[PDB]
Amino acid sequence: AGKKVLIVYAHQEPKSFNGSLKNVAVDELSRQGCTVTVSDLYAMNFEPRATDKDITGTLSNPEVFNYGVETHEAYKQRSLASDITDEQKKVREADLVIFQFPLYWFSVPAILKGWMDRVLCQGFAFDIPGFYDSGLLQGKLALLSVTTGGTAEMYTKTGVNGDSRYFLWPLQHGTLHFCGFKVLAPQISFAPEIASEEERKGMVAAWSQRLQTIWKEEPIPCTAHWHFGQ
Amino acid sequence: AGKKVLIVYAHQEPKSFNGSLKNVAVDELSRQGCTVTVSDLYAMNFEPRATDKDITGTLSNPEVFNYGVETHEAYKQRSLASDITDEQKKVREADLVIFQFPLYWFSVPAILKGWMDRVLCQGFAFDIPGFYDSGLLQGKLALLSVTTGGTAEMYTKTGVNGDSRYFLWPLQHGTLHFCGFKVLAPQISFAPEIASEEERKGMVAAWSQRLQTIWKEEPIPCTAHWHFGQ
Ligand SMILES: Cc1cc2nc3c(=O)[nH]c(=O)nc-3n(C[C@H](O)[C@H](O)[C@H](O)COP(=O)(O)OP(=O)(O)OC[C@H]3O[C@@H](n4cnc5c(N)ncnc54)[C@H](O)[C@@H]3O)c2cc1C
Ligand SMILES: Cc1cc2nc3c(=O)[nH]c(=O)nc-3n(C[C@H](O)[C@H](O)[C@H](O)COP(=O)(O)OP(=O)(O)OC[C@H]3O[C@@H](n4cnc5c(N)ncnc54)[C@H](O)[C@@H]3O)c2cc1C
Ligand SMILES: CN(C)c1ccc2cc3ccc(N(C)C)cc3[nH+]c2c1
Ligand SMILES: CN(C)c1ccc2cc3ccc(N(C)C)cc3[nH+]c2c1
Ligand SMILES: [Zn+2]
Ligand SMILES: [Zn+2]
Ligand SMILES: [Zn+2]
Repeated sequence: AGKKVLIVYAHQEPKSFNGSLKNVAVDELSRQGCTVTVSDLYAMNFEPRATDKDITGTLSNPEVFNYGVETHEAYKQRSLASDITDEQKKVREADLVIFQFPLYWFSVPAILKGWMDRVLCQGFAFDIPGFYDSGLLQGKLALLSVTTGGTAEMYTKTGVNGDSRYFLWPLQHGTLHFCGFKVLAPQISFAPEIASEEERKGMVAAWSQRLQTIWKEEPIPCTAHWHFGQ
Repeated sequence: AGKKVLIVYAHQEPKSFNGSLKNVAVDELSRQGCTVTVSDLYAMNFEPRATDKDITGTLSNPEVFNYGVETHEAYKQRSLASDITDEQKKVREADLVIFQFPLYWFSVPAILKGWMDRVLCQGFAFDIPGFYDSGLLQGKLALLSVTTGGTAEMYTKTGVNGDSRYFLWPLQHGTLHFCGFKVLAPQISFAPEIASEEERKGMVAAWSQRLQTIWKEEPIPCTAHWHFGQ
């Protein structure tokens, strides 16, 4: 029961609520004896754009650039940019990948979207065929730890934003499940800006507490029914 | 007449199918006498990361960086970076905003997500609170023109990918509707890489043909029911 964790962290400010959730994750998983690695995207100035700079080798078709085709071939040839293969090594070795981020437009901040776009390339994360339950990262776990501006009540079916699970679909299903991850239940820390100091400390403590038993959890059924109901 | 269009375009390759869709849109809207502007994000090397470089001069709190607050104040104090305010001017002047992009992980490519994150800032596109039917860009139209790897069949409710409408929710509702756009029906060009020339030119012509009467269209009811309901 020796475990490796990658935290992909997307916040600009170390003193932020996200930074605290990231740090208690590092603290608690470290205390357990886990191997822990953090990719601090903003601190890394992580490149989010999918461009032809991501391939350094002879292009398969230099007249008409197809990012998917060229990165697939570059992965197989090992001519991807090294910032991509650095992240792939971290994912390959991880048993659990935690994404820590504030919700930006019902999704991840663009710098984290770029990580998904560039790191989870064909050949590495998935193949055609070889996706969803046949994805190449099968046997791994993923978990979204998300913070919001909106309260829990705003993110219910009858709330203004609709149920929180609705916006998880592209991330949990379209991305992580597609690559073969099993998905642990999301951690959603609602509206820390609006919360009291007590409620904030409580949300941080609840995450730390959950982490104590994270390795005993079962994943969600990452299906349309789970996300949207009947 | 007298209508103004902004096309926010996110593809690396001018010869691409996305490129062709953008070009027929320019051609047809120009033919109609519309005012047309294109933001070619990759050609612009558009910055996707939400950072403290987005505010010029002195920060509202140089000790603890809060992107939302700093950009809200910067917008009010006319102290945003020029790449952002250049885009805001285009959006302000536009009656219709078309987004042309390939589907990346059930969402927009990160460079376009960064446009959404950085351009549609608090004070300009929405305020806390000032939003959904009351967002700050009310009166404007928006339209997603999306290309996919997956075939139309794969994007059915019981299909592996689920209904294409499921992944539109964060884009049409959580972003565009929230900023006050009325949302025209999406243009989805399914699986051009797999399609024949016949089908590919048909899809380009469907788009060109649709643009002929775009100004007559009713917007969708951008509701949970439209996206998820039967
Ligand atoms: C472009 C953009 C798009 C957005 N889109 C959405 C959206 O679609 N939906 C939505 O709901 N929201 C949205 N938001 C709002 C955003 O999700 C929230 O502002 C964000 O989740 C807040 O998290 P944070 O870490 O930045 O909070 P912070 O501002 O850092 O934290 C709140 C307070 O917690 C304090 N704190 C930090 N650590 C601790 C600790 N250990 N104990 C106690 N207090 C602590 C901090 O000092 C701070 O005062 C958007 C914001 C932006 C900029
Ligand atoms: C990181 C990443 C994530 C992705 N995630 C998803 C996902 O979640 N879901 C999904 O379904 N797909 C996904 N895809 C696949 C992606 O959406 C498709 O590859 C893309 O939409 C194809 O569009 P294109 O413009 O790039 O096609 P192209 O390869 O440029 O075009 C297809 C063909 O059309 C030809 N063509 C160009 N102009 C014309 C014209 N005028 N008439 C006729 N033919 C023409 C081109 O020469 C080309 O041969 C992903 C891809 C990547 C790289
Ligand atoms: C300080 N607080 C409470 C904030 C600050 C910024 C915010 C930005 C948002 C952007 C989109 C959105 N939706 C699409 C729901 C909700 C947002 N809520 C916010 C709440
Ligand atoms: C999340 N989902 C459904 C995805 C994710 C990535 C994808 C990448 C692709 C690359 C080429 C291709 N073709 C050439 C057909 C089809 C692809 N379909 C994808 C579907
Ligand atoms: Zn799933
Ligand atoms: Zn304001
Ligand atoms: Zn809506």
